[PDB]
Amino acid sequence: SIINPDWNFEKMGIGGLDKEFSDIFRRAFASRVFPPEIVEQMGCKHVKGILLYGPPGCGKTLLARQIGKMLNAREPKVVNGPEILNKYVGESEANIRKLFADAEEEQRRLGANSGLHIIIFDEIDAICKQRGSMAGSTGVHDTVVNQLLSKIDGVEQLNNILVIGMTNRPDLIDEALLRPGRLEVKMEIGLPDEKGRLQILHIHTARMRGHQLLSADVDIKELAVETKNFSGAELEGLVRAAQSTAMNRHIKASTKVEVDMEKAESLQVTRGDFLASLENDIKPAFGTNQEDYASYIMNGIIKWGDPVTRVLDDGELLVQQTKNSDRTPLVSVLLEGPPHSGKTALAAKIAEESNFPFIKICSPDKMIGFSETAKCQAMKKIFDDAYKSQLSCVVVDDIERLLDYVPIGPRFSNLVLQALLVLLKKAPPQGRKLLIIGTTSRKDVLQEMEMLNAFSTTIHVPNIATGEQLLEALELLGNFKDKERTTIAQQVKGKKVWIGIKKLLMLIEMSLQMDPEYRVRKFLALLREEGASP
Amino acid sequence: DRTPLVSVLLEGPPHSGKTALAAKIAEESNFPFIKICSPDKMIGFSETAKCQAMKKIFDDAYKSQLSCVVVDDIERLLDYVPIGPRFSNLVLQALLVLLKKAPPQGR
Ligand SMILES: Nc1ncnc2c1ncn2[C@@H]1O[C@H](COP(=O)(O)OP(=O)(O)OP(=O)(O)O)[C@@H](O)[C@H]1O
Ligand SMILES: Nc1ncnc2c1ncn2[C@@H]1O[C@H](COP(=O)(O)OP(=O)(O)O)[C@@H](O)[C@H]1O
Ligand SMILES: [Mg+2]
Ligand SMILES: [Mg+2]
Repeated sequence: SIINPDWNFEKMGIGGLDKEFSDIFRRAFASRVFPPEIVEQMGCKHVKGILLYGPPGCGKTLLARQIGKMLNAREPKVVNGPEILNKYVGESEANIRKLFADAEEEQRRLGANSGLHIIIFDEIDAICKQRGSMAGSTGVHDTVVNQLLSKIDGVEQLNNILVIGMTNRPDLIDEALLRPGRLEVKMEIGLPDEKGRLQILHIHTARMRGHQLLSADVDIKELAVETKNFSGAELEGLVRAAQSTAMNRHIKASTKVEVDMEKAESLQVTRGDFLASLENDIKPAFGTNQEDYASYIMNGIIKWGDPVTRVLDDGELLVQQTKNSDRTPLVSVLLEGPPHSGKTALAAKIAEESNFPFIKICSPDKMIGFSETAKCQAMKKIFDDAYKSQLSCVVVDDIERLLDYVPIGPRFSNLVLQALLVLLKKAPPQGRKLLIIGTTSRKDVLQEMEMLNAFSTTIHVPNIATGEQLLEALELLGNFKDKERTTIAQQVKGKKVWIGIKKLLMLIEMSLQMDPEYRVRKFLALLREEGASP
Repeated sequence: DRTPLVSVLLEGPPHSGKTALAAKIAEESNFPFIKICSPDKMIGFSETAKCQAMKKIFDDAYKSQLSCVVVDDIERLLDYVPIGPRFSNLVLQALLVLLKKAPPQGR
């Protein structure tokens, strides 16, 4: 026998993955546990590989090494994908050839009695005549993946190998590498849920518990419910950062204060270090990024009147609809209005008030000088990342700039438009939700390009349209010392005021650059000059 | 016997439920080869990639004694946009040529 029928995978390594082990062992490797006599009598061949895909750094290689060890196999021969590639002619294939040598010789001298060799790959998608389909010129020869296939299953047969491959993008894997007789069993390693984030944390902090270095203050259930969508590597980094910060705190404190030796030896880390590191040190990749909001909502949100509440309530209703309904797992919306009316800030607030696990903002500020194909790739990557969580919220910052629209011509890029139009109507995998919020300042152009037929709703962000609203906004913004405000109220009673909030901030700040005498007249003149009406 | 190739086009207003009816008609035929070629899985491809993909999906249907292929959202395959107009000539030509090519004898 090679293992007891029920196997075992816990406390020695792998954390939150326990169903995965049973599934893989019941599906594929059932031919190496049955009694050998019946296996020989039946006359069946064993599987010759498996494939594992999923997020990056979620615990794939550990499972590979464990499965290799538990079969009573020789030491694994790891190798990395992009490393076997050379500019010389006919040298990217000698590298592939130079990995099956020992197995070949051992099968040569000893036939049908050898052991097993595991040849774990990594980033197996680098060598594939399929990445060239996507826009660009990268043919990767297409001879490399004809020298690997011809060795696994060719005119000469090997019966003492087991190839395990891992990849991050399952959609660029060549089709000729998944037929029966070759890599022929797929499997997914998803993100860890609550129980996994508990087990991994328990595993990674046993040593410090053994010597009682950890204080009794810290719990683990609290830290297993705050970390949402963390991957295991992130948890390990969190523990390490907590250790380091506690160490630095203790050294600094005991150095500054000549404490007695009792606490000097004691190196308790407490819980404050944990929360400090969690909130200041580690930044997840598949979770909320609480830092960039401060770069968009720069001056809070002021309630100058009625419309703000209406907009926020509509956003709440759409969020609620997408959260708790079936038969409709994809929802869209579009915010539009006159320029400088504050459309981005409201979108950011609506997204933030949802409390979703995964929030992302795709704006053109980070695509300066990009060619259009790069923009398409970036958008596709963001959406792909968003597809890997139970709930999500993706914002598109400015749709008129993504297309490079210019009134002369008109001119724009077709590729981005078509990619967006296709992506707005693609449902996620079964059982997962999504929500998309747009933004723009030219509704008519999008209406003309047949783009307003893909969105599902629309919201209007009105502008300051009366003197009373301007007066209330100024009062809440707290300027002009309430005495010049009486003259301002007298002057702005006309009610023919059409100005944006951001422009209002700019005008107030500009007018505040003179002495108390001419400030009011300067501000009134500036407002009157820019007083264009619909 | 004197007509080994047929075609049909479903048309109507938007949001009318055309793809569902096409799929339901296809699934109710009991043909041994049944494929679908939609633009939902070609995001970011250039024109030549689309041509090669369509040609590949069509080539297989000539290796089976029966088949039924479906082409979905012809408008999005050609990259149409009312401004201009603009579109991909090469894909249109490939489609116009593939719509009138009978399979090898018998099929
Ligand atoms: N009620 C409010 N609504 C929106 N923005 C507000 C409000 N109160 C204050 N602000 C401030 O107004 C600014 C919002 O301007 P924002 O960048 O959203 O303009 P915009 O109309 O999207 O710009 P552009 O059209 O040039 O892209 C931020 O400073 C925000 O703090
Ligand atoms: N389920 C898990 N339990 C404990 N540690 C894990 C788990 N998954 C990943 N890790 C940690 O992640 C690291 C290995 O990452 P790995 O899975 O090799 O990334 P990749 O999939 O990119 O190869 C190890 O240091 C290990 O401690
Ligand atoms: Mg804007
Ligand atoms: Mg359709």
